[PDB]
Amino acid sequence: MRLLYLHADRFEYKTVKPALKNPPDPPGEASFGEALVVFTTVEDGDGPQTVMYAASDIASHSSRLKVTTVILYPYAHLSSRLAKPMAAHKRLIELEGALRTKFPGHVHRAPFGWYKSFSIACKGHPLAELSRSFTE
Amino acid sequence: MRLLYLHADRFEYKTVKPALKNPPDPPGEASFGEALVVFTTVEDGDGPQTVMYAASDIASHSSRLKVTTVILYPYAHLSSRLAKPMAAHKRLIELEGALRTKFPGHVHRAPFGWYKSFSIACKGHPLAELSRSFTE
Ligand SMILES: C[C@@H](O)[C@H](N)C(=O)N[C@H]1[C@@H](O)[C@H](n2cnc3c(N)ncnc32)O[C@@H]1CO
Ligand SMILES: C[C@@H](O)[C@H](N)C(=O)N[C@H]1[C@@H](O)[C@H](n2cnc3c(N)ncnc32)O[C@@H]1CO
Repeated sequence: MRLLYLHADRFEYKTVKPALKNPPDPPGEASFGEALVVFTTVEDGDGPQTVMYAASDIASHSSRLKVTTVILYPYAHLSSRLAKPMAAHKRLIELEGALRTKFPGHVHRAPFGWYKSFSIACKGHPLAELSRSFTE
Repeated sequence: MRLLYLHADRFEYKTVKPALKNPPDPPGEASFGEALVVFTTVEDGDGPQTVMYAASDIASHSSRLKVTTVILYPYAHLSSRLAKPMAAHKRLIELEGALRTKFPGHVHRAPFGWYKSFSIACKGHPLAELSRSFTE
């Protein structure tokens, strides 16, 4: 699993065309104020262990940033070893679920399988953009 | 070399704290309308061949998008095999130079070695976000 952590003043997205034949989540749009935006790429081999490490890391990073909103934003582009779409969707659902058992704020998982427009205002402090790898 | 291509309606950045002991480019800020924003991570081993492939690809992608502005935005987070900062800065300078010999529009290379805030409005069409790897 490969993640990009973006500490944002605001974030918004909107689904547009389907990027998969039958996207497993419905279309939609949402916008947020200050949030940790987590671009999430599921890699071949990612399992329950990986999900658990990622969830713990997101929770502790969110806590140090003092954010109360986390966006789990599915992203195809952070790896050249992608999990298949069925497995990836499963892992992202598991990730959202696991995060709620460790983090008390708003957790929003963006729809999987869509092209999306997005806008972000990313903060410029030293911890505002980080990347993480998790494996098992 | 690893690149992320973001077709944006607008982009802006501002340097904040230094991310390196002595950043080799001066601090600054800039903002743009519609542009191809290229997040650029230089990898260990990237040489003139890599620069040339990347430059050609950016030029042809920019042409299909019909954009007339390209932002070369140094980014540490797209690889786990980073080039050292001296080599990386050199390669990004070479990349900007090479791009101008292939692309007729505005080429803006953001300062290397700084933490930056940024804001982007990324388009949602199927070709709006792509990743590329170049090697030699
Ligand atoms: C394109 C851009 O605007 C959008 N943001 C996009 O990247 N969409 C991806 C993910 O939503 C999802 N997807 C498929 N496989 C994976 C995977 N292994 N990991 C994460 N997501 C995946 O399926 C889409 C196309 O494969
Ligand atoms: C942090 C964030 O806001 C900002 N955008 C940042 O990521 N800054 C990076 C790049 O500007 C540059 N840098 C160093 N090595 C490399 C490399 N191999 N490739 C590209 N850039 C590099 O040096 C900074 C810290 O290493």
